[PDB]
Amino acid sequence: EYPQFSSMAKLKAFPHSEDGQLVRLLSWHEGVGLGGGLFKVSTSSTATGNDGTVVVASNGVRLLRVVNGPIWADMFGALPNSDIDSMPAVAAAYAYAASVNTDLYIGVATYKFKGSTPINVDPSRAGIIGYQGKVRIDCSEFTGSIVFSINSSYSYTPAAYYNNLSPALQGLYVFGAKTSGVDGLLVGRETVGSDKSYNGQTEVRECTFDKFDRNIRMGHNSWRFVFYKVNSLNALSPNGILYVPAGLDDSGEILSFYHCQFFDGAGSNIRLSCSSYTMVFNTCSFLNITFFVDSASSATVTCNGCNFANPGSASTRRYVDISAGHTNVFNIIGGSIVTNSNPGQTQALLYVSTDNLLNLVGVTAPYGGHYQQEQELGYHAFIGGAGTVTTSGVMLQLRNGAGTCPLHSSLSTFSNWNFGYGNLNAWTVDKGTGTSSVVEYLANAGPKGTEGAMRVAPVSVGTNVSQVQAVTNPGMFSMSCMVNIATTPGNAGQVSIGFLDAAGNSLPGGVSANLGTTTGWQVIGKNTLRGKVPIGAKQVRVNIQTVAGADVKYAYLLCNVVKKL
Amino acid sequence: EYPQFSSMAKLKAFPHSEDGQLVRLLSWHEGVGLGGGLFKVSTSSTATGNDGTVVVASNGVRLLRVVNGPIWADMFGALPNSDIDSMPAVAAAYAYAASVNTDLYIGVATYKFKGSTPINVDPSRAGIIGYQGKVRIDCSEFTGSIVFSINSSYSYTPAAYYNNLSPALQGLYVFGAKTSGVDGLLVGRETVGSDKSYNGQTEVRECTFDKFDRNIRMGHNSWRFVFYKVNSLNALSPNGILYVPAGLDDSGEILSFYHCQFFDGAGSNIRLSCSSYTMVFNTCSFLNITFFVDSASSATVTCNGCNFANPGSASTRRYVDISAGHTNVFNIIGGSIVTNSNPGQTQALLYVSTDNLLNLVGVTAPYGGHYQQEQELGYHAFIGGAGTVTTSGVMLQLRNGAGTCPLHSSLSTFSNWNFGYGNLNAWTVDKGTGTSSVVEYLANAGPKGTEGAMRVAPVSVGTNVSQVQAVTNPGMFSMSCMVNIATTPGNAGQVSIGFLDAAGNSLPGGVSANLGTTTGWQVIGKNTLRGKVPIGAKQVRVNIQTVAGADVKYAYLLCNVVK
Amino acid sequence: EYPQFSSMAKLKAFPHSEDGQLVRLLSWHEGVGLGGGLFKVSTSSTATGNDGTVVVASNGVRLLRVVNGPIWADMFGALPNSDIDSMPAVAAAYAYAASVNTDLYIGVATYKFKGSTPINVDPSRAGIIGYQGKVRIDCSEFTGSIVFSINSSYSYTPAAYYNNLSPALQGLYVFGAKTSGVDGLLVGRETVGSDKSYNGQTEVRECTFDKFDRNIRMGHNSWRFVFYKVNSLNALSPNGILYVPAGLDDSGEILSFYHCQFFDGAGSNIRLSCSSYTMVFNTCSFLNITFFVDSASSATVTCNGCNFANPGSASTRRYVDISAGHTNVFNIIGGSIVTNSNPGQTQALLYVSTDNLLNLVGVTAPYGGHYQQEQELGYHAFIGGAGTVTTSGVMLQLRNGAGTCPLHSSLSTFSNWNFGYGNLNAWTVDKGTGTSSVVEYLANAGPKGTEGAMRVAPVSVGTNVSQVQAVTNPGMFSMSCMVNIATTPGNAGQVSIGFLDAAGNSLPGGVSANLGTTTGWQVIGKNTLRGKVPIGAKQVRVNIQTVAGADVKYAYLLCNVVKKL
Ligand SMILES: CC(=O)OC[C@H]1O[C@@H](O[C@H]2[C@H](O)[C@@H](O)[C@@H](O[C@@H]3[C@@H](O)[C@H](O)O[C@H](CO)[C@H]3O)O[C@@H]2CO)[C@@H](O)[C@@H](O[C@H]2O[C@H](C(=O)O)[C@@H](O)[C@H](O)[C@H]2O)[C@@H]1O[C@@H]1O[C@H](CO)[C@@H](O)[C@H](O[C@H]2O[C@H](CO)[C@@H](O[C@@H]3O[C@H](CO)[C@@H](O)[C@H](O[C@H]4O[C@H](C(=O)O)[C@@H](O)[C@H](O)[C@H]4O)[C@@H]3O)[C@H](O)[C@H]2O)[C@H]1O
Ligand SMILES: CC(=O)OC[C@H]1O[C@@H](O[C@H]2[C@H](O)[C@@H](O)[C@@H](O[C@@H]3[C@@H](O)[C@H](O)O[C@H](CO)[C@H]3O)O[C@@H]2CO)[C@@H](O)[C@@H](O[C@H]2O[C@H](C(=O)O)[C@@H](O)[C@H](O)[C@H]2O)[C@@H]1O[C@@H]1O[C@H](CO)[C@@H](O)[C@H](O[C@H]2O[C@H](CO)[C@@H](O[C@@H]3O[C@H](CO)[C@@H](O)[C@H](O[C@H]4O[C@H](C(=O)O)[C@@H](O)[C@H](O)[C@H]4O)[C@@H]3O)[C@H](O)[C@H]2O)[C@H]1O
Ligand SMILES: O=C(O)[C@H]1O[C@H](O[C@@H]2[C@H](O)[C@H](O[C@H]3[C@H](O)[C@@H](O)[C@@H](O[C@@H]4[C@@H](O)[C@H](O)O[C@H](CO)[C@H]4O)O[C@@H]3CO)O[C@H](CO)[C@H]2O)[C@H](O)[C@@H](O)[C@@H]1O
Ligand SMILES: O=C(O)[C@H]1O[C@H](O[C@@H]2[C@H](O)[C@H](O[C@H]3[C@H](O)[C@@H](O)[C@@H](O[C@@H]4[C@@H](O)[C@H](O)O[C@H](CO)[C@H]4O)O[C@@H]3CO)O[C@H](CO)[C@H]2O)[C@H](O)[C@@H](O)[C@@H]1O
Ligand SMILES: O=C(O)[C@H]1O[C@H](O[C@@H]2[C@H](O)[C@H](O[C@H]3[C@H](O)[C@@H](O)[C@@H](O[C@@H]4[C@@H](O)[C@H](O)O[C@H](CO)[C@H]4O)O[C@@H]3CO)O[C@H](CO)[C@H]2O)[C@H](O)[C@@H](O)[C@@H]1O
Repeated sequence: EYPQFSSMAKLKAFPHSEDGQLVRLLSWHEGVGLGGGLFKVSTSSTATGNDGTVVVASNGVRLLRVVNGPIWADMFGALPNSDIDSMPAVAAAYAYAASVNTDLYIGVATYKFKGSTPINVDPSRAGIIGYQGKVRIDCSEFTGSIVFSINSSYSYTPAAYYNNLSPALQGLYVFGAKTSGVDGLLVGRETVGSDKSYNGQTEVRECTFDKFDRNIRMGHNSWRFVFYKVNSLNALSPNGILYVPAGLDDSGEILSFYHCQFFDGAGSNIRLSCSSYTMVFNTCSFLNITFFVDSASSATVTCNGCNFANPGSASTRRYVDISAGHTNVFNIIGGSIVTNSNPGQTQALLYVSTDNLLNLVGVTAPYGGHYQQEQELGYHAFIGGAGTVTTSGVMLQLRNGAGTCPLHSSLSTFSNWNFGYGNLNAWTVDKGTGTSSVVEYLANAGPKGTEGAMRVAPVSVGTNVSQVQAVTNPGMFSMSCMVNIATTPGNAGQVSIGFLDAAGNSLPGGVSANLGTTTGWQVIGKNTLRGKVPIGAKQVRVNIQTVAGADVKYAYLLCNVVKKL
Repeated sequence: EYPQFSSMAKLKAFPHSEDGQLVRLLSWHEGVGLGGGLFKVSTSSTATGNDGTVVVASNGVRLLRVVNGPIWADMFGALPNSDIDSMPAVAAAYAYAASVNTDLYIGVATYKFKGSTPINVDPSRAGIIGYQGKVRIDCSEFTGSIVFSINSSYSYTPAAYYNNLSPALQGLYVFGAKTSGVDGLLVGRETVGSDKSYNGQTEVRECTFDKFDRNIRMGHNSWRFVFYKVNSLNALSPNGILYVPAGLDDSGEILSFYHCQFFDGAGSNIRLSCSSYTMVFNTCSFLNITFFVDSASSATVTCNGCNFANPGSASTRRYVDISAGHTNVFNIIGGSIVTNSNPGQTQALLYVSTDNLLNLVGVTAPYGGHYQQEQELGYHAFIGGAGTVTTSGVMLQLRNGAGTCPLHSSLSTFSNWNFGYGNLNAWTVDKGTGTSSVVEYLANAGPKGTEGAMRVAPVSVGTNVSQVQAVTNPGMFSMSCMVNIATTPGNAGQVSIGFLDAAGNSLPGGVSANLGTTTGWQVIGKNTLRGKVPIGAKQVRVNIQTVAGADVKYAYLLCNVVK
Repeated sequence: EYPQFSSMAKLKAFPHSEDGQLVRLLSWHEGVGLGGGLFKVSTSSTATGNDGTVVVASNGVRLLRVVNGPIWADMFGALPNSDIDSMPAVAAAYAYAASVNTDLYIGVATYKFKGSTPINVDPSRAGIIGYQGKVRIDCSEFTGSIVFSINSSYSYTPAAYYNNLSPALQGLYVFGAKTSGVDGLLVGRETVGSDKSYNGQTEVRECTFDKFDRNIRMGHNSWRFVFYKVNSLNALSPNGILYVPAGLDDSGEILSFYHCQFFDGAGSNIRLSCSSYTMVFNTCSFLNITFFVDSASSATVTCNGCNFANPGSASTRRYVDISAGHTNVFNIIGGSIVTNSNPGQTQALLYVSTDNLLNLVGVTAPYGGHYQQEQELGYHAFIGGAGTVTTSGVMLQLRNGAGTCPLHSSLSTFSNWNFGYGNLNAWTVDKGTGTSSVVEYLANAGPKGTEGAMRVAPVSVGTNVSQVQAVTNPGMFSMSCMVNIATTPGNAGQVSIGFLDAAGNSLPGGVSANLGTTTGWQVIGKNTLRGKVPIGAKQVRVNIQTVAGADVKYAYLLCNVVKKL
């Protein structure tokens, strides 16, 4: 039987003398019953004392803890469900665990982290694991720059062998008080080191970061981190849900997020600003936040099976805003985009700026009666910006009673759709026998007063303006037009879309929209100019018919036939 | 030294009196050696006894277990490999574990769950973890409606912070005896609550559900659950592998399945019936089951890198059947579709109904000599239904010795391919010096007797029916025709496919099929009317020519150029 | 209180006699403090002793270890941080663990595996888990054929119930000394069994395999294994990073890799040679290695959100080489392709052979000034081989100052682009008034001397050779030409690309490249013949202008407009 000691204090005070003897510590703190274990006496060891796994008695004799498996924080005097600052004990336990390439467990309970000293996790040596349940790390009184950083101390080995073997952080709810200047998690390094830090294959999993300034911020050497079941919400910074600043060194390779939830920012968002940066999000959700991309160049974001939505929010914030730079690519593959009603969606929820690319694959474009994107764009479409959009396997909501809209200018079926030619070329104008009829291009005459429009004022007989383009099945389509009836003696006309085969035979599937009699700029086509491309179609023809005696302006004649583009 | 007690019974019987004293329980059950630990005496505590972590001695004094890490079921008297019902002890241990936001471990062994009382896991509080190995939960004698449900007790906090921190279920083989009315796992809530249940980020991993009525069924509040390495097999219900019923409240956001296996249903299948429901399957396999989607609208299922196959099965069941509703989308991206031989595949293995969409990306369409889809469709193609099919990066098996077939009517190269115009518009008819030979549209004369056909009976000189459409390289093509020869002297004629340049000159790569001399409706083109689109092609031409003395009906001239 | 014994030896030596008595083993090895636990005396057990969980005392009485949870290797006398061969104790502990369907833990430490006896993990019964941290399994002195194999003992059940419930291997750095004939991990069976082995749902996670002959090799029954955070590097075999040999039985269903890193092979690579084999790589990276696919038929590899790159390498090795077979499909969806500078990239980094297919989706094609692919291909393009390439949502680096290049021959905008017709068909020749100007096809006259070229030698007035093809928005393009000026009186001419709508109206977005005056074969178009397709474009026209008095050969006029119409 091994001699027994009821507390770490009693273990240290006893004049141990039997080299090699095993002794039992019953508890670190007297009367608690946690943090005990077996220790081997070594009278000759000169190992450094740490009051946890290497204990120096008052006579200098060492007691060396026998550990099997992970180090536990209570071995260093940490206590569960305590008001005392636990960060010193966790930091000391972590320093030791890292020194022997062993993970650190924190027993499930609540903890408070106070002070201002970050814990720097070295993923090549040891992770910190809340074990096991809903481990709560209250950092509301912490005043340092970052609570945790994760960054390797090695430039190559053994990081290339070890980072992947265990997570760097697991099982922790880490939260602040939205104090300015206190970030939650730094992924990588604050400043550029003299050598690189080999961080690839480091995992953060089953953690929540909440109520920091930036909850999660990428630093230098942020490459091939993976995140599983990570939640980030309710940060202070406009960029606080997840921030990738510009100018990072040795960063950007396949930052990966599996089933992560980025949400309820209450003004905080995701912003990717670093060039040459590649991120992959699988089955993630982006809720009540915007995903900004303003990298100078070469950002590639791939969202596979993700959701973008606004649950319970009246905000007109965008979902994805690729706003600057060139050669930036954003993929939405599968998943969903959900647009619950709000007082009026007055800007595009997706935006892709010049020289950038937004790709939609296998996803349904939503529609809602509250859509009012023309307030921003001048016309009724889902996506803004002068970049490029592609579609593959995209579904339109062709049976939505409120309507459907085209997705983007870059998918325009018809040439000179916005009268950007500065004339009516590409359009066939047929005034018929109306010699007094007038059809004219007008500059600064569209909805904004800054764009071209086509004015049609027929006399005696109606005027038809039309255009034909090649089309093929399979496909689905939606068109919107901006129309301003100045005067009309009745229904002012109709916009129609029809299909022909190669032989010129008219096919089923034609649709039309009456213009009515209401004056002023209005959207025509929402629940009328839409449908499926009929099998056998080889041409699509748009016709704008204006009746005799009417005076109507047309702008932004935007049809999209969605197919693989 | 801490005083020691050899059993929970002895711990409770002792007249504890020293407030604050630590004592050691050696074992819950006498002589077993499981479930012991340190306890702290509290003479003043009024905590409720649970015979596990809060023990009330016979004199009223409390003993409070010191726990570090998860709660274990043996702390409440559960025993491994016992014939006694373990569900009460696990349920009591779980109630406590959940009350202190701590997961519950069940030591690896076999357990019997009897009775009829489900365990309701609250993923915002605590999961149940089989630790660690092949933990066997025998529910063959359980008679309740569900074994496990998983549903948060919170509408927002702390669920928004906690659901993701640990799994709800891990490491368990949970099985029944296929008793009607006994389901395995309920994902969410049976009925609509007064407020919502915040379930997002809840995980089920490394579990098998087997031999229930419905193995896995979604309830209300089924949103952002994730499943990893979950197996579901051999259920009783036609919908028993995975069932998402219609009409769920607060459900449908990104239900996610990673490397899950849905298989060997022996009559049970997957069915998604809820509208506005979005599911993602990554490297899953669907084996010897059908994936049905009949949501009224707005289902989106994305299968990335999955396999659909029929290993060891003679069944002609479909693989994917999007059978009703509108605005339903099913994506197959990468992965594989495997069609082992059976006595005859008499219906299409993929089906997409009107107003729905089936997208194929980066996957190879298989072919097998046992394919007989015409028995359903009237004609030889891989996919059924009046919906829309798209392809991107799809490969055809052009060098499959048994043949190749077109994929879908919605990809038809040619106009009026099925004589659905009600006339021969879009088709060029040339008998040359056409006098006494017969070429006629016949209604209700095709393979099923309900569709149009074209009859040709030459006496004079042969007839050519032709059509040209634009095409571009690169591409792969396959055509099937339905042909009915009544009589002919020798070879009855040929169907040919040729390619032209922009100016109309013929290119290499043309193919043809002899009609032969067998009578009755037959498929022409399987291993003949297929190939790669030749370099320089800008037009594709189909030509049907019939010889003197033959009398032949033609129907369903279906070419697909994929790429 | 339970009687206590200080070592396994002392436990065995004692004359136990009281059936049912619980006794405490303090340590397996005297004085260490590891491997102890409670044992129950059993006078009725006739179980075979294993010196771990079933102990036979010197009088024959059995002592049955009370275990809760996994078996631990130290229960069988394994020791941490020891230079004794630990493989026998681990193997004995594993044999027992599998026999009771319980996983085996190895306490985190370093271990040496010597000898030549593999451990055959049965995933239907038990995994081996390094617990928990950077567990180091030194196999440098092991001389057997494989260190670990993973293969089920069952043909159906309970493998169909059990394989998925726990990993087969977790948390281990397993390494050799690059000895020929010693592989690290065999996935499945070495030879075909008479019955199948049901391996689906078996996981290997958080392991590194390093410095073996083949680090990871697929055997028979290799189906529905999943790998998470697995590293494979620095193998000896040319195929040693990951090898899937031809001829495997019962194999190929959805072999799945999540966030795995395949890298730094120093001559070792990935090779997929088995037919009817389907692999999925999600957020993996392939670094300083080639991914070879030479399956006879029906390989399907899907890479979602992966990176292919050459960090720190001067090697001109390919990234992906689909080199043989037919009906092989390789998908690159999202992620990145990175081509750091080297002395000159003289072959294509992607190659797809005849009858195979390489699909690019939502990824940016890189460009670098060191690109010299024409040394292999004859012309300046990114991808080699006579197979097919498709694009969907692909971005070109249109603003890269060094240039941009077309991707592949199969995406050629223009017909007879390589003069492979053996004539000048599809090209429109306009000599103007200069009738004696020479425009001719020349065989074996291109850059390699084995391909056709077009010689243009105008007299008096310049000659224009042109071609028009259909195009549509959305799109972007890059063209390269091989040009050989023999003689010229000045700037030899220019190549230009312009866009028209369906009605023949000219659009913005035209580009041109001067030929200059330097003689000899050169690439024209790198930073000139590129751009975005204008909205409303329905035709693209290339024109090659050669001035009077110039004598120029043209070859390989390769434009790619992505997506190709
Ligand atoms: C305004 C609007 O956009 O309406 C859409 C619905 O239109 C309906 O047609 C009517 C028109 O709106 C009316 O204006 C009028 O129009 C008539 C014209 O049609 C006619 O031509 O001319 C008439 C004049 O003479 C004119 O009056 O009447 C029509 C007919 O009534 C329907 O089309 C309806 O479809 C539904 O019903 C039809 C049918 O019975 O005919 C069925 O076929 C459909 O299956 C059925 O859906 C339209 O509803 C949308 O339908 C889409 C498919 O076409 C579907 O994709 C879409 O659902 C998506 O969007 C909703 C809202 O964003 C999502 O719902 C959310 O889901 C979340 C979970 O993911 C959940 O958390 C959300 O709850 C939160 O938010 C809600 C909320 O209000 O949004 C709150 O209530 C909660 O408190 C909060 O927690 C929410 O449920 C869904 O997931 C997504 O798929 C349908 O909206
Ligand atoms: C030669 C080369 O390819 O240059 C490309 C850059 O061209 C620049 O233009 C200049 C030309 O090169 C010059 O030739 C000349 O050209 C003139 C013409 O412009 C004019 O019209 O005609 C003249 C004829 O008379 C002609 O002389 O001058 C021009 C102008 O200066 C720029 O275009 C440059 O872009 C950058 O600057 C522009 C700008 O300010 O105008 C910005 O708009 C861009 O945003 C900015 O990038 C070109 O650089 C590339 O730009 C691409 C976008 O267009 C971008 O995608 C690409 O980056 C990719 O490739 C690099 C290299 O592979 C990747 O970088 C690596 O990233 C790794 C992590 O993923 C990292 O680990 C690597 O580091 C390791 O390896 C490196 C190494 O490179 O070997 C080692 O050094 C490290 O130690 C090691 O750790 C590496 O950083 C990047 O990730 C990927 O996205 C840009 O290279
Ligand atoms: O094939 C060769 O020529 C040589 O290949 C190996 O050489 C090793 C290789 O250069 C290794 O590169 C490291 C980087 O140093 C490290 O920064 C990290 O690089 C990533 C990069 O993959 C990605 O694109 O961008 C991220 C930043 O976003 C960047 O961090 O990992 C790679 C791969 O491990 O460095 C070691 C040490 O210098 C080299 O040894 C073979 O080992 C050589 O033998 C071989 O000659
Ligand atoms: O930006 C704003 O306007 C406000 O944003 C936050 O508000 C919180 C947000 O409304 C939160 O919504 C919860 C839902 O209550 C919950 O049902 C769940 O919603 C999912 C939904 O994402 C998906 O589309 O469909 C599933 C069902 O399939 C549905 O369950 O999650 C979301 C996100 O957490 O509710 C809380 C509590 O009411 C709101 O506070 C900010 O918190 C506000 O400050 C901000 O003003
Ligand atoms: O629906 C039916 O007709 C019958 O379905 C079940 O029958 C079971 C099924 O045939 C099961 O197949 C096993 C294979 O034996 C096994 O090799 C493995 O197959 C995979 C295959 O999915 C994939 O394509 O290729 C890999 C190799 O790369 C291959 O290993 O798994 C499947 C699915 O579990 O075998 C059992 C035992 O013979 C059958 O019982 C029902 O159980 C029957 O009741 C039903 O009649």
